[PDB]
Amino acid sequence: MLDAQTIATVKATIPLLVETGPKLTAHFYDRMFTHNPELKEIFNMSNQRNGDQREALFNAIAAYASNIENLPALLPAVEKIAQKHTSFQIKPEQYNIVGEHLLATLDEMFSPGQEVLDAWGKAYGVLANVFINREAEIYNENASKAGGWEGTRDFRIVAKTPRSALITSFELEPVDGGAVAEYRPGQYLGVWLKPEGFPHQEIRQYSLTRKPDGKGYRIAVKREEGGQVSNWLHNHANVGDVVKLVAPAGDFFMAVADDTPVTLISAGVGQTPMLAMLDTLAKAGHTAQVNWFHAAENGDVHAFADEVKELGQSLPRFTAHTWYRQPSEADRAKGQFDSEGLMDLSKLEGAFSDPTMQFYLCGPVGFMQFTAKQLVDLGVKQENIHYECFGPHKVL
Amino acid sequence: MLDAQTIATVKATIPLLVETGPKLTAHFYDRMFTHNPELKEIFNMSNQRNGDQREALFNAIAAYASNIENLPALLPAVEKIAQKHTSFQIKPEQYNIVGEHLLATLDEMFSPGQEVLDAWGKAYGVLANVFINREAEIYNENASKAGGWEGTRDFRIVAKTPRSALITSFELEPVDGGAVAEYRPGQYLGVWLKPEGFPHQEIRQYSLTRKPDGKGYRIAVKREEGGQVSNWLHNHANVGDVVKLVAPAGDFFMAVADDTPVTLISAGVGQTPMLAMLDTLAKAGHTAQVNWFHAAENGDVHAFADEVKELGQSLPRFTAHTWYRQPSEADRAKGQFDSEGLMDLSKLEGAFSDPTMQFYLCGPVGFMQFTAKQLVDLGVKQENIHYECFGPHKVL
Amino acid sequence: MLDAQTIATVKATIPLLVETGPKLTAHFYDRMFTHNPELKEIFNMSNQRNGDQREALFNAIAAYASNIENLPALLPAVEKIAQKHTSFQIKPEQYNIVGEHLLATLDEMFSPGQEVLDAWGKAYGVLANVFINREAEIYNENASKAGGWEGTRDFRIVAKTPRSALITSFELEPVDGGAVAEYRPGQYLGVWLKPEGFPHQEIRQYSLTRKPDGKGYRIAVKREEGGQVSNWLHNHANVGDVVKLVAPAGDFFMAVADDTPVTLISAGVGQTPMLAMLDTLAKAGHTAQVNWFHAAENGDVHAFADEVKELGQSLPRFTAHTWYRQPSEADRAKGQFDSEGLMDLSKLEGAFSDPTMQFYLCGPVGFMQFTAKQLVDLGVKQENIHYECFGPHKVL
Amino acid sequence: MLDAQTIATVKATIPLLVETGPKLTAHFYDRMFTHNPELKEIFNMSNQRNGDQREALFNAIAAYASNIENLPALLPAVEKIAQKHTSFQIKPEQYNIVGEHLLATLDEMFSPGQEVLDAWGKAYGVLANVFINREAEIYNENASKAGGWEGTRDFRIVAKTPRSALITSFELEPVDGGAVAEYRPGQYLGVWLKPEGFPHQEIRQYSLTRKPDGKGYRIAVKREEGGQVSNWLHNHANVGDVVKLVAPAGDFFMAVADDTPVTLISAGVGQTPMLAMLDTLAKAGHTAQVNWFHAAENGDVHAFADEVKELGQSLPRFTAHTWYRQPSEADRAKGQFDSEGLMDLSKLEGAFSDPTMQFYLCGPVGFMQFTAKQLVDLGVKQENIHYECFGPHKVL
Ligand SMILES: Cc1cc2nc3c(=O)[nH]c(=O)nc-3n(C[C@H](O)[C@H](O)[C@H](O)COP(=O)(O)OP(=O)(O)OC[C@H]3O[C@@H](n4cnc5c(N)ncnc54)[C@H](O)[C@@H]3O)c2cc1C
Ligand SMILES: Cc1cc2nc3c(=O)[nH]c(=O)nc-3n(C[C@H](O)[C@H](O)[C@H](O)COP(=O)(O)OP(=O)(O)OC[C@H]3O[C@@H](n4cnc5c(N)ncnc54)[C@H](O)[C@@H]3O)c2cc1C
Ligand SMILES: Cc1cc2nc3c(=O)[nH]c(=O)nc-3n(C[C@H](O)[C@H](O)[C@H](O)COP(=O)(O)OP(=O)(O)OC[C@H]3O[C@@H](n4cnc5c(N)ncnc54)[C@H](O)[C@@H]3O)c2cc1C
Ligand SMILES: Cc1cc2nc3c(=O)[nH]c(=O)nc-3n(C[C@H](O)[C@H](O)[C@H](O)COP(=O)(O)OP(=O)(O)OC[C@H]3O[C@@H](n4cnc5c(N)ncnc54)[C@H](O)[C@@H]3O)c2cc1C
Ligand code: HEM
Ligand code: HEM
Ligand code: HEM
Ligand code: HEM
Ligand SMILES: [Cl-]
Ligand SMILES: [Cl-]
Ligand SMILES: [Cl-]
Ligand SMILES: [Cl-]
Ligand code: NA
Ligand code: NA
Ligand code: NA
Ligand code: NA
Ligand code: NA
Ligand code: NA
Ligand code: NA
Ligand code: NA
Repeated sequence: MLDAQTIATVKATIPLLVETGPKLTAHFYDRMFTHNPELKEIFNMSNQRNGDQREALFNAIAAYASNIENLPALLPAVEKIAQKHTSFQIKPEQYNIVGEHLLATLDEMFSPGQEVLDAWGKAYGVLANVFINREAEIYNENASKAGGWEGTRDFRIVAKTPRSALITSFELEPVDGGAVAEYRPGQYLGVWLKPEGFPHQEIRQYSLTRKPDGKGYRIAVKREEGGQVSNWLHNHANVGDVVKLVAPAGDFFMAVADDTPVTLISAGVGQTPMLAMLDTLAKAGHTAQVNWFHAAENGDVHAFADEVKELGQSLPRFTAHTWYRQPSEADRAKGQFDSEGLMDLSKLEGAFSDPTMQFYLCGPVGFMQFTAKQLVDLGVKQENIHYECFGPHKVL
Repeated sequence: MLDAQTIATVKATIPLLVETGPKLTAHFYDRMFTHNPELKEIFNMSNQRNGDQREALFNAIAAYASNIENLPALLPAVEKIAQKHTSFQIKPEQYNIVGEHLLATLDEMFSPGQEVLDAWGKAYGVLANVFINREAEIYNENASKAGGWEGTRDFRIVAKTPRSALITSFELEPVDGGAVAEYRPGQYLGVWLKPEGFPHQEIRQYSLTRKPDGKGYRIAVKREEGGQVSNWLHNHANVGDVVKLVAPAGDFFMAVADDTPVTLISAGVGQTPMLAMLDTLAKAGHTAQVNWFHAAENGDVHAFADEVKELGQSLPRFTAHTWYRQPSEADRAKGQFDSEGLMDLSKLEGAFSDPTMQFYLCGPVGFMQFTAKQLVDLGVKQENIHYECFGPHKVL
Repeated sequence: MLDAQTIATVKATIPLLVETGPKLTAHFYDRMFTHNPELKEIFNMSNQRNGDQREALFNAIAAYASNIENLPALLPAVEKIAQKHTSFQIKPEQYNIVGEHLLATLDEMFSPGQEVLDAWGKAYGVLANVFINREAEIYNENASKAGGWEGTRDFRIVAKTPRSALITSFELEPVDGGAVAEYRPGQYLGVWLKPEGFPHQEIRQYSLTRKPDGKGYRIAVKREEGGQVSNWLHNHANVGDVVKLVAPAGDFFMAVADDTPVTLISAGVGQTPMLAMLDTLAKAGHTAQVNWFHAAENGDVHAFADEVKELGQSLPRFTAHTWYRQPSEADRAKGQFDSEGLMDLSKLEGAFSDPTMQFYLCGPVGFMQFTAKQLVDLGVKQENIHYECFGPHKVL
Repeated sequence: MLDAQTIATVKATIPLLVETGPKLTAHFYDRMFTHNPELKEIFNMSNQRNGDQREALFNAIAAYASNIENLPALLPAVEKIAQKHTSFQIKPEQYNIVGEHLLATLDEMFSPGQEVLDAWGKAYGVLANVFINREAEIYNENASKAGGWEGTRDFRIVAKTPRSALITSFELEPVDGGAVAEYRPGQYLGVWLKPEGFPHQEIRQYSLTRKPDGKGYRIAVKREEGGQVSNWLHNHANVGDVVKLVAPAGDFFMAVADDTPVTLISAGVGQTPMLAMLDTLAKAGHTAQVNWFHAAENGDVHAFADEVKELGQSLPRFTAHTWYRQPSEADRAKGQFDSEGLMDLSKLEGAFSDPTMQFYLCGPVGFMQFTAKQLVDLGVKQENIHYECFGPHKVL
């Protein structure tokens, strides 16, 4: 329960915080990992990372803690982060650790006196309690469902299938032979790994690709050049190996009625949540129009085109359109794509004059901003457009 | 995004608001129902009501709106109310209505000038947006699940079974013949009714009594003397009739692992969420100890004793104890109960020395406060005790 | 020439700016590209981008403009950005455009009144003049050198060589047959492209890979999956095609004497500036120790190993060590690498006990922070470590 | 990172500083040279000096340090001084020395109390860091270039040529037989000398007179009556002697395209940077008009007229005009000059109606202000006029 002065003391120190931007963050993470190295088992330590997740975390604490009074407007961003933390199994003790390093860094870098450090300790504390409370609800929801569980659960890789030159799907089934939790199409799983070559345990989020069946899950991974986890899954993981999973979480999912037209836009592996959504619509006999717009680099790298076809065939009103950005000669001779180049919806055969249509988007940031702006230029309201990033959360 | 002055203007008017307590509330509801009578189809209009739900709603708006800065601490209460609103299908337009009547009442009763009314309009608005945002997430979650739906759905009563002289269970199956949403044991359904004798549509919350099966639901209702909906369900509703349901919601549910000992305490019809919890544990082969402590007035009114027996028999470590507060002569000659009188856990054979045991409670307020205080007097931590009221939310 | 009040007016609006973080930025870029679409020919419009460059630009303007009094400490960051702008040919007119959109966005989003907007206009103006002045000096330096030029110059691709499965080098020679500017090993070129499939003109920075020779340049590009410019250069560009270049710029370069031991650390294509540095040392007969530590994923993707060998052979004191993170069976049978796994300098044969040794680093952010922290853990002072990012600038 | 009070404390002491003008400066230099005599090896100690360089240095520290907030506007003057310091090899330790003597003088002269001295120490420090940072970049740039070096390098005088009765050129080649750095026409060299008759080491700046060739440099010195270094170079220095040089620096240079008309104005030895510019244009085949306007006292003292002729002959559009201020009888009989008297451009045959023409000027201050004002009176914009002083920097 903060008061005006504490709140003004924190906001008064914000201008001092933004001009030290990167230095500050580095000092904070260098102090964290030195005294609390065990956190290296939760943060990404791959030499291939770019440092965005770290930067976003710290900036959010600074921006959220200083405007804790206006928390109301921050709740949608808090929900998105809380869902993600749940996959990384963030706990209340870790908030204490991050709090000690934040205040110690502020002191070490500025020596602001006790009043300032106390204020920041109170504002951070309130913010940390907001996340701890919501994350406790989600952990509880996940363990209460049928087939749900607390923490990490062991799952055997029961099938490894190459769906293209870059994507391979992995079927997973609990080692305990029991039921697995249900989820909302568009959500993801937390995959914890630490084969013997890993110097640290790595955790990655992979979307669920089909309708829930209470038996197992199916994820599809793209092999990223130099990527630690995707290359291990593609070159070393084998059917028979066991990995640990954290229940399904995520604030991006499809919620429509039977008469709600839906459009699923995606580029490359960003089609994984869309597959779960398409499978769900097909198995439900969705009666309204369903569109599947996808862009792949070429036919070599394009995955799941056969599954998408059989699923749309089962729907009453379904339309699919694929764009190959750089079709090979063989691709042109097979004609397995509709248009070449970027996804130009504006040139499709017929627009979506249905105000009730809902659009889901998932690809790289430039792709989603280019494709979401085409939609509003066509008249689509922003509240009907939904999207998800496979990296830190962005906005357009 | 409020500022210090607006916030101080609202808090400065709070002392003026608490001394007008009941008058104020009456003027607000009298103005609401006069200009917006359609809300009579959502609020309880039964002549048997006591007016607590109205009183709590208004007091919460006054207390929450004036301490909107400290919203963080209010989130657990906001979640409980948001889950309940979801059954009543509260919408954003209705928040506008409640806001117009709140400010109009303040003006009509005090003529505070525009500054005060503007402040209250801004604080209320922020509070209304918090509920609208969380309730929009829940509506989305409910429509995204398999078998889930938006709004109201028609369900046929496929079975009416008398389980005691006061309780009758009703099995319900979608009229559309499709799958129904899953839920977390301990949650409830929103039952919308308006047979031809009702002057208004009434909405009641009934707990789900068994493990989810994706096909239908089973609720158990106690006939309350003079109660509008329970007497219609007991004396007029018939197998074949159709009622409307709103997806399962609720913040009170069981979330345990397989090795988490659980204790289910209940009095009378308060055993309904416990049945869903016991059925869930039994079907999961729960290995840790499971206790079923129940209190009924007598054998005539005691329901589900046979089901509870067969379910516990299927568990490895199960212990049941029943207390009849006023056993009849016939009850004593049948010996279908363990102890007579109030639920005195302190005299049971063996306490719960397991610090990891979780306790769920559900009965009238006096029963739950008497039984929860026995547990902490025995050493049980408060965070291991969970409970739910079948009326406005209370605290002990 | 600002005064205390203007400066305090801008800093007082900073807390309002950080809590609108992403929204604000989006509104600013959406307004820019709508009214000044021609800027799409300068910013990256690839659908493969992640939006970091945009985010960093806007955040820097907010953080720099509000602490313009402390510009002194910002000059090293200003130099790094000014060098980069020079490749994109940023001009004073464009600063006017960015200024109009910044103030219009502030007004549109907050309606702060004229005083606030005037303050921000004055602080931004001072900041824009700092960049315009330094960038004018650099443009002048580039056009004054021998073989130097203003703007863009046409260069023919005279040689296309595949150096590995992912990297291909391109030799470039002026179409005018004249001399080309010299540069400082570690610097880069600005490559402007717009073949016929591009919807917009794209500009990318590629490091110079050899010692300057006043005749032409040689860049080495890694094919990024889905990357617009690298895939065009690898799959469509041909010897004979003409691209436009902007003189060499960059604040990251090697500056050592003949007796200064040097260590060149790099991962993958990050070895491009190191090649220019190694070629320079070899042609100068560097007498002090020169180390070449490189990490590649495997032998298929490892490029320039033969060139590095012949160059080190020409040096008196040279030591090379290569780490393959995921050696293939064929790689192990050829033995063309020293160690497998991550670059663990701590396990090399002998440390760098030379306090005068200078270290240059270039790879992904995680790689450079992991490798730079190993060096200071070994005792290397931070001022002896130098590095460069192929994406926005980071810090560890 | 200064604050309002420190900044106001320094500005409040400025009126006290300007009324002590010369006394103050003398006390500061007398205290410097007493405690830090080694600085006599860097400052000019010739008995022929007039004391302007000292006066300007001290006044700049007072004026810059007190308006450190408005540093932005001072950057062009900071660059000019930083380039010059680089020839004198100024270092960070020396800034500490100048700082100790500045504050000690303030105390000794006024006894202002600690608050004032602390403020001045903080403002000076910020200013000293600005110069140290830029000078570190320049030292790095100079050592990174090909043929570049750190510090001082030995160069043998390989040729001594008398070009007139007052000017003699000296060719210099590294004693190490290696390549020498390139430079921008108009820049200068730092020549360190201390033959055996010198009581102190003297450092002078001499412009480079030809296009860079990576082999050696050629400077042309005017014998100043009583001048220490110019008389040693003219009367005692011999081919074979070795002097020390500091890499080329300077902010005054020519930066034009091939179609940029250029005008080179100069009086006497001020033609040295112009020769480097003319040689550069001639070797590049400059296609636009090139003018060479020069004024010498007479034919005896006029140097390089033959070189300028052969160079202009090699250009397509070249026009030369020479003015002898006091032609001798022999000069008039030879007709080796165009007009007699001062350089009156206004009476030339045809003006420069080309708005894109760039003008470079170099002679004494009166000559440059007289000649630059003629140009703007003719319509030439000020930003197209460039000039350099062979003494402290002035302005007209
Ligand atoms: C909610 C969510 C859902 C996801 N669902 C899936 C899914 O269904 N399938 C799937 O394959 N992945 C999915 N991802 C992404 C995935 O979790 C990881 O990024 C991935 O597995 C990285 O693995 P790693 O082991 O290769 O590499 P790391 O070592 O972390 O490497 C990351 C790699 O990405 C590369 N990269 C390419 N473009 C970018 C870019 N724009 N920014 C940053 N790095 C870039 C790097 O070069 C590097 O190889 C999801 C991510 C999120 C946040
Ligand atoms: C989360 C939740 C879950 C519930 N689950 C169930 C369930 O599984 N089964 C079930 O039978 N009911 C359950 N209820 C209660 C139920 O929703 C209603 O109170 C009930 O159906 C009232 O119905 P009505 O039609 O009889 O009467 P109304 O006309 O609203 O009458 C309410 C009646 O309750 C009587 N009453 C008795 N004690 C009290 C008291 N202490 N305070 C107020 N009124 C009292 C009144 O005398 C009156 O007859 C739940 C309520 C909540 C909030
Ligand atoms: C100073 C400087 C010097 C450079 N020198 C070279 C050089 O010598 N050689 C060279 O090959 N490149 C160099 N680069 C990088 C290069 O300029 C570009 O990033 C590149 O050409 C991108 O080209 P594009 O056409 O493929 O793709 P865009 O469409 O812009 O695609 C960028 C791509 O990078 C991928 N990516 C992988 N990892 C990441 C990550 N961590 N963050 C963001 N995107 C990621 C994306 O998946 C995507 O394919 C340099 C960059 C800088 C700033
Ligand atoms: C950027 C720059 C570039 C230069 N390039 C050249 C060049 O290419 N060629 C060249 O010959 N010199 C050049 N000079 C000038 C030169 O560096 C020195 O002033 C010179 O060598 C002085 O040398 P010194 O040994 O004679 O005398 P000092 O003992 O320092 O004597 C200076 C002398 O100048 C005389 N003098 C004449 N007019 C003035 C005046 N108006 N103000 C002050 N003293 C005056 C004095 O009478 C005295 O003899 C340059 C100076 C600068 C700052
Ligand atoms: C109140 C404080 C916190 C806030 C405001 C916060 C905010 C964030 C944000 C903004 C992100 C990026 C979200 C995105 O991907 O969309 C993030 C990621 C993450 N957070 Fe939190 N966070 C906080 C506390 C914590 C704590 C205590 C830990 C525990 C050690 C933690 C660990 C993580 C991890 C591991 C990631 C993923 C980054 C990775 O992949 O390397 N966070 N957080
Ligand atoms: C921001 C404002 C609101 C707050 C703080 C609020 C608070 C509450 C509270 C405290 C309760 C009792 C919860 C309990 O049973 O545990 C409640 C019940 C209820 N609320 Fe809300 N409420 C708000 C707005 C609304 C709106 C706009 C409507 C729509 C007309 C509404 C309709 C109801 C109904 C119907 C009930 C059940 C009462 C009954 O059964 O008669 N509420 N609310
Ligand atoms: C005073 C204002 C400005 C500041 C503080 C600023 C700052 C920055 C920063 C921090 C970056 C990232 C640097 C990194 O890669 O290390 C950047 C990139 C860039 N800036 Fe500036 N900038 C400013 C004005 C401008 C203007 C007027 C334009 C012209 C339209 C511009 C165009 C760019 C471009 C094109 C990039 C590269 C991003 C890309 O690749 O898409 N900047 N700037
Ligand atoms: C932050 C402080 C400084 C400022 C503002 C400054 C300013 C100046 C100025 C205005 C000039 C004349 C430039 C002209 O010829 O156009 C100059 C010359 C010079 N400065 Fe600096 N200076 C500073 C610190 C230093 C230091 C620490 C030294 C080292 C002992 C130094 C040594 C010199 C020398 C040797 C000259 C040439 C004078 C001569 O030929 O005798 N300066 N400086
Ligand atoms: Cl990261
Ligand atoms: Cl009521
Ligand atoms: Cl970007
Ligand atoms: Cl002097
Ligand atoms: Na890790
Ligand atoms: Na694909
Ligand atoms: Na009603
Ligand atoms: Na009962
Ligand atoms: Na572009
Ligand atoms: Na490589
Ligand atoms: Na001297
Ligand atoms: Na002359």
